[PDB]
Amino acid sequence: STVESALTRRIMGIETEYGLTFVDRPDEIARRMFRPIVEKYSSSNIFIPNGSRLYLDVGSHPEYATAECDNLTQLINFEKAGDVIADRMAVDAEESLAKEDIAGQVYLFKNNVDSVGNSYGCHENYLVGRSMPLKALGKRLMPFLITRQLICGAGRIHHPNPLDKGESFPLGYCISQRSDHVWEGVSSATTRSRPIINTRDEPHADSHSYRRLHVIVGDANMAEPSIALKVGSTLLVLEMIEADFGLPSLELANDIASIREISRDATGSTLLSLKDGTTMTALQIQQVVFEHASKWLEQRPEPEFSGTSNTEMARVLDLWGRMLKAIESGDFSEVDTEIDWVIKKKLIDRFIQRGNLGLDDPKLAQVDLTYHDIRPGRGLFSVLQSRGMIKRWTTDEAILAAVDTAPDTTRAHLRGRILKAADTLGVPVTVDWMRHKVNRPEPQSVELGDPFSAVNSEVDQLIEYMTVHA
Amino acid sequence: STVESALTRRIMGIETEYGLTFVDLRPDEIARRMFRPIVEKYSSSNIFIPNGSRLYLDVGSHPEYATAECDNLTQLINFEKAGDVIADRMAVDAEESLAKEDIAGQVYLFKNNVDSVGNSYGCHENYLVGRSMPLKALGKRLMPFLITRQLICGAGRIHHPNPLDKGESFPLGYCISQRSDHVWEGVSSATTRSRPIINTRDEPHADSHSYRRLHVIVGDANMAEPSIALKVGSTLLVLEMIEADFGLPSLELANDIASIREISRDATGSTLLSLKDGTTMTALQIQQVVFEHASKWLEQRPEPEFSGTSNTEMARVLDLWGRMLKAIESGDFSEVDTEIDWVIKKKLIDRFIQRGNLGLDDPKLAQVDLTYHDIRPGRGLFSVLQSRGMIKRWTTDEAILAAVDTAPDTTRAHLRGRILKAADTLGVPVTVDWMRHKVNRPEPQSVELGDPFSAVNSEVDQLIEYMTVHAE
Ligand SMILES: Nc1ncnc2c1ncn2[C@@H]1O[C@H](COP(=O)(O)OP(=O)(O)O)[C@@H](O)[C@H]1O
Ligand SMILES: Nc1ncnc2c1ncn2[C@@H]1O[C@H](COP(=O)(O)OP(=O)(O)O)[C@@H](O)[C@H]1O
Ligand SMILES: [Mg+2]
Ligand SMILES: [Mg+2]
Repeated sequence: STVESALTRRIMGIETEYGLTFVDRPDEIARRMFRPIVEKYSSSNIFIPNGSRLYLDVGSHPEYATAECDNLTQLINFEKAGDVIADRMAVDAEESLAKEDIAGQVYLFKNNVDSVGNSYGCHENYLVGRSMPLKALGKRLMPFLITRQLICGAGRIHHPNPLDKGESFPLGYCISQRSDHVWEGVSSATTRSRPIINTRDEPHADSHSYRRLHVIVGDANMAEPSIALKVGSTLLVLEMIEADFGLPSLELANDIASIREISRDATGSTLLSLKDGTTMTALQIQQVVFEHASKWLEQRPEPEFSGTSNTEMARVLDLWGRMLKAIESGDFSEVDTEIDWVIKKKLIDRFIQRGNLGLDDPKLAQVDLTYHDIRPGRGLFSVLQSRGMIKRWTTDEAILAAVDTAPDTTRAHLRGRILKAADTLGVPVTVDWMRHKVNRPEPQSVELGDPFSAVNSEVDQLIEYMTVHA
Repeated sequence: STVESALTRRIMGIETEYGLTFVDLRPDEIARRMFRPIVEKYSSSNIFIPNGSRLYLDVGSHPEYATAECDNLTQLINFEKAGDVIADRMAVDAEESLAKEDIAGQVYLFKNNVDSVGNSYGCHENYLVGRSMPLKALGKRLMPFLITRQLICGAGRIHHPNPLDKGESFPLGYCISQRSDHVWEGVSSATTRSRPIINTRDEPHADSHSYRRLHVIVGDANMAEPSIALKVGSTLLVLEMIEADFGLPSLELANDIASIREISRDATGSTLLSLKDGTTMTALQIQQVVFEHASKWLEQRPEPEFSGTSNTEMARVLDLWGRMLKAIESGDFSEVDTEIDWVIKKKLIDRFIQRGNLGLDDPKLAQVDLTYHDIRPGRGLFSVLQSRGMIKRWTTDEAILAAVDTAPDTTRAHLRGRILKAADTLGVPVTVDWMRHKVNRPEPQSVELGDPFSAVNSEVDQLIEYMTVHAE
């Protein structure tokens, strides 16, 4: 018939298994043999049975990304589980070193800046519906975000850099760790530019229904009530926008014009220029959003399934209100076990008082840093919390459970089921946020496009398939 | 306004970077040691390397090397042989890693299909075919050829009956094929683990509408380069004749696996096969008829415009195919005895038998049967013989050596290779797969390569530029 139909140029490939024997367990032979290539070429994105991901690359900061959460307290549990998991890695490294002659300490800091000026992110991801308009973000969300540091910042001691060009801020305590770096990123017209809000990321969801909103402006927080207020306040703001609840447009003429200045002023009197031509203080912006959020709660429909409860939002708003009254009155005694920058500042002030120290005293720098050391009993946050000087949002029991067990209300529940079977059956599997694949014998794939669903019959078939060939 | 629009249940997640420091080695060495246990336990076992290939490394399993996508016969040989080099290097480095520890000994990696304990190891072939042809109709017309192909390309083994089995149907004897018994066992079981000889239903790793993937399990792992060429080359000509509807007769078998184990034991090729149409042919006769048509096909075969396997190479394939069939018919193998694994191996085995007045079950011969497949240069029998001029070459050491570090330049593997080379030179992470390539930082960038034939892509150039610009 048709001779031109034969594919004379065709794609082809061979897969060959090799018999591996060692002549004097053997499992130790295979492991040492695979080691060089595994460490060099394996993917750096590592998914673990609690549904979370670790990003580990020998030239990069280690990063922990929580599993998908549908509830505020649950999110807190899983973020704290990350600190436990990362700390355990450090502890095990110290021991393997100690087994060798070499001894010393491994430190992991959860903060946003290092002695050399390097930046470290703590990023938020929020699912929103295609319902919410592009425009609203700049108008409504953004002004809240620029000032949110007043309520949730982790604090840092700022030293002027003599080689810095174009601007100088004096030696001083800032409520925010991130603000100067955020300013640089936004100001940059080069590859160095970092946008504060990004709606265009791969949604890790069905693209039609769902957008993923990625926010870079927040500090890494230690105290559980500070994480709760940071994420909690933001959740309420998103709901009000989604509900068209009447949050006024606060839109700023230039988003970063005041961001560094707000950081230096704990009275919140910093003045921002609205695109209106009008001006408001950072505190006034927060008081506006707070008052509207307080009215939202009165009409907030209770979620029928999972979600964050009205009772829990009332705890969020209670702390929110108390913090604004403290910034306004200048009296922090009601908030000073809950808010990172305040807790830290209170300790720094005791040291200054007692030792008559200056703000650049190495002793203070040690407080500012070791507050962020995640090692239980060594780190300053751990000591404070153990003595009752930092209040709890959640419990140790819940954090411990989240270390090995995935969220049971979301897609992560399914990823967790797959990984646990893989561990027990001994079968290799490859997962990501959406795509889940068994590599052998035949490559069975499943795509989980709905991040809200903890039920899929395809996943049940996949797990039985694995069980069949174990 | 609309209160029910608020998502009071929404999805959320946090990503946190930690600062890492050590107070008294290189911080690189500190991170490496810290990450190791989690990397080893939880990292993906599919590992993509710069030459475009993929290693499957999992402490539970047999190490497997899958070649990069190839579009030419000789190129495919180069990349299969590169795999043995790469696997051997892993073994050699493990020997010197174990030496540091008090453990001494030799690492052996065998490229064969069976071990002394009864495990099976596969050498599987993947072929892109035209999506025009219905999946099952292709198998039917491919199968007669595939079942009998072991005659021309088998690697050989000594079969040892299990005396404890009273239901053992086969005696002590030399088989031309390694895989036949295990393939027979996998097809016939009611058990859900039964696996087919041909599978079309695999993910194409190509445009779903344009191309279909053929996955074939019946072949032996081969050492001799002309054995690989014949196995794959003959199969390419058969696929071509089918796609061109050249008139290759339908030889469909009554039962696919009925004769598979029996053919393996008979080097005269006289094993009988029952056809659907009610006639019967010997294994040697099916091969003769397929070969006769392939020979006419070559006369009409249009020279590929770009790359592919040329008509000159296919003529080499047919030269060998014809000589093998003549040897099988006459019983005189003197012309093919440097080119075909089972023939090469049997010549060796027969020599020892004669020198020693040995029986076929002598451990010495079992050692030969095994060590022919040892891939270590100078230690393995195959490598010793190839040095002597006792085994003919289809390709060169230089092409194989280049294939170790550099991907095929004619297919999508070229692009995956460039990306992974840039990641190595820039010291930055990237996650790649057959189709997908992504970086997470500073901002996530992803590219999908759906076309396995294309070696040129703008998104790839830019991805590599993005990696370069943002690299430390
Ligand atoms: N489009 C294609 N057509 C034919 N073979 C392919 C194609 N893409 C990749 N291959 C080959 O298939 C083998 C990989 O097997 P596959 O099942 O696709 O992935 P994995 O085996 O890693 O799960 C490799 O040898 C590769 O060269
Ligand atoms: N549908 C979703 N909505 C919101 N957040 C999600 C969703 N899916 C995953 N995430 C979160 O995104 C974070 C990881 O994303 P990442 O792999 O960094 O993607 P990218 O590199 O594209 O930003 C995790 O915290 C995870 O829980
Ligand atoms: Mg495979
Ligand atoms: Mg990320």
